[PDB]
Amino acid sequence: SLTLRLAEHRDLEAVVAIYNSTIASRMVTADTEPVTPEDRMEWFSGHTESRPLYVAEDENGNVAAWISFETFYGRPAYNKTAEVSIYIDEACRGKGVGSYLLQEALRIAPNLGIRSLMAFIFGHNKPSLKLFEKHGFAEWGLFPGIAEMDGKRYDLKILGRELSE
Repeated sequence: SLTLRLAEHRDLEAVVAIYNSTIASRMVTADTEPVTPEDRMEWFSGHTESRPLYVAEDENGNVAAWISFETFYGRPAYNKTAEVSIYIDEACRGKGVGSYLLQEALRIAPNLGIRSLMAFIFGHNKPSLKLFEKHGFAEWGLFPGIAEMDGKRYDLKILGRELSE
């Protein structure tokens, strides 16, 4: 099972570790090389009460995944628009974790005052694209080959959903 709670400083290590476990597959992150906790300390502390980072613990209390809400643009005009990022420990892939995490993210979002929620997913990540599309997200954009890794170009798709009635 999985239980969500607000992230804490001592979680940074596990959060980065999960992030790094996904780099190899080059299916969700824009990094080709593993990063260090120090390289992400800013991003980590950058979360707020309205745009938080949540971690999900397995039945053993170990952080197995996380959900991050981030600002779209540091401008009041975009205050009700946010990005949602979900990373799962590569070792937990293929267990239905994604579905549960997205559902929780969506339950939480409205209470954060978020009206429009967007997700940045690589064009070749069909599983993630299908998951979001089953939950009300539509493709709002496709930025062709703007990501380059291993000498290959990748497309970035932007999926969005308006939550507010």
